[PDB]
Amino acid sequence: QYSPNTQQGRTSIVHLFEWRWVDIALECERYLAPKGFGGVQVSPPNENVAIYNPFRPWWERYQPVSYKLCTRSGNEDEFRNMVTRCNNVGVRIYVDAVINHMCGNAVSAGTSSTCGSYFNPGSRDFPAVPYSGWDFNDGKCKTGSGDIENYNDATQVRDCRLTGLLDLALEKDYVRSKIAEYMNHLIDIGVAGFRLDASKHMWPGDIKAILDKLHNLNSNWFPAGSKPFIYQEVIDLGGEPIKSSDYFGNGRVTEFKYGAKLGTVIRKWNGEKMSYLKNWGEGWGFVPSDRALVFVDNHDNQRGHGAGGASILTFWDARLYKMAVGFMLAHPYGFTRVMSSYRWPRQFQNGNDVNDWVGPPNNNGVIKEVTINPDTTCGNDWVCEHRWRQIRNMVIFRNVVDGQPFTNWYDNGSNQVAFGRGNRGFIVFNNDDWSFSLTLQTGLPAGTYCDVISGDKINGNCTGIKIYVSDDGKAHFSISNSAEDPFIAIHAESKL
Ligand SMILES: O=C(/C=C/c1ccc(O)c(O)c1)N[C@@H](Cc1ccc(O)cc1)C(=O)NCCCOc1c(-c2ccc(O)c(O)c2)oc2cc(O)cc(O)c2c1=O
Ligand SMILES: *[C@@H]1O[C@H](CO)[C@@H](O)[C@H](O)[C@H]1NC(C)=O
Ligand SMILES: [Ca+2]
Ligand SMILES: [Cl-]
Repeated sequence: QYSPNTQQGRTSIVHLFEWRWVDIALECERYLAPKGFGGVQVSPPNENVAIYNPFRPWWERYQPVSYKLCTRSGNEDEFRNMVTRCNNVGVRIYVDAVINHMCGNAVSAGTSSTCGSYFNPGSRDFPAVPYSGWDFNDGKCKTGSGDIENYNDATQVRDCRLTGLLDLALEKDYVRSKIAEYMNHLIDIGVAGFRLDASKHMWPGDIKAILDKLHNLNSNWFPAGSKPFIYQEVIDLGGEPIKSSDYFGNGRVTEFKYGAKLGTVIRKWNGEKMSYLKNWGEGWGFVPSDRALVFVDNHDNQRGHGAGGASILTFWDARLYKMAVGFMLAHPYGFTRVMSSYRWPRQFQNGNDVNDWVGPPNNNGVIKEVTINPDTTCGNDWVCEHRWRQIRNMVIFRNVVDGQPFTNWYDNGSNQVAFGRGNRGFIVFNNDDWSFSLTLQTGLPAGTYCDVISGDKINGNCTGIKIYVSDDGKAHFSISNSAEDPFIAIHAESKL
């Protein structure tokens, strides 16, 4: 459950948040395969509540109505077509599995669902599964409200309703079996693994019992005996009894401390600075690298009041964001996920975004296609961070340097830092308010290297900055604090 099942030499996944299946299939073929991406995290592919007040928010997809593969992203045939096409070009699909709960307990009964299935939250009836009142934790939860009230009580966090979401009785074999039926449908279609949503709200042993029912990956594409990659969304910032280490026997865990601390460092909050990153990793209190799924932002916390609050860097902070993503992609800790977002009309009032609910770009609720512009950016309000040169080229950097040790660290005691990855790559950052002009030991063979942040190696030439490495491994780097991107990265495949 710990290995991503990507092709060898592909080292990241991208979250194509709220993309339609047909667009992901095209993206696999036209971009993700040639540019070296390992795979895609898809939005929940199972039927959810259609919420009209407010209008079709992104978070309606975290309120299941059934396990039918029928959503605003597409139907089952479209989902299978995407998985097949992506696997055929060596790009994997990871499903966001929403298995702790069904929908909010106060949602009105009827057929306001993405496939038109009937459901009745008040009577606990989800006949398209089917689930009934016997399948929820109403009787087990001990709180006065029936909801989670106190995170210092690890029992209620698991047995009670997360903000009113009907909480499935995951101890029951019937419920475990319905969830496994859904997940095995997906595995047998060709999915490579799963994000387990809301894992802090599930007992480690109930997750384990579900995972014990799962198939090995589809043997038309994967070697015999391949296990699905499992990454559990456990929000653990310290200071609560539940620790993400309780989940290590099941799979990897999301390390939310990663982006929270990287954001505070790059924003220079509370006296933090990039020179402190020399011991980045477990020395900062993080989970072991081989259990970490890391990221700068995710779909919830890029809206500013998730895990990390206001420290989280996002595409709205483009210059600092590219630097944070670049640091992450260069550094060996963890398995990396890149976010790919849509734009929305962010409107802060008293420090909070009143439009944080807005769903993906749409015409009357129908998600818009992803259009590709001639400069390789996207239209229709899709941000496509994964197509930004500075991010895509760092996804490639991470592939090129895979397995190489962290070495040749330099810092100026402030915010000018650099490090290498064995003899295969080197990266230099200037986050101080002055210039960074210095000769550094790079660990690389002598030659001329293209900076892949300011440009590309194309037709045996560099389109941006060129770096000259001497016989001693040293090279001169100059980065003004006014540069478009105040970091430079070079690697073995950017050498002329
Ligand atoms: O803001 C949201 C949704 C956020 C959200 C959705 C999926 C996630 O994986 C996630 O991490 C956050 N939802 C809105 C509106 C809402 C939706 C449903 C509901 O029952 C109540 C309200 C909201 O304001 N939610 C309250 C704050 C966010 O509280 C939620 C968390 C959450 C946040 C921080 C934590 O430390 C934690 O343990 C859980 O996880 C969810 C998981 C879900 O599967 C579905 C949810 O509705 C939620 C969810 O509401
Ligand atoms: C590189 O650029 C130079 C100058 O534009 C050009 O003469 C040369 O043909 C290009 N390609 C190679 C492989 O040198
Ligand atoms: Ca639960
Ligand atoms: Cl996540």
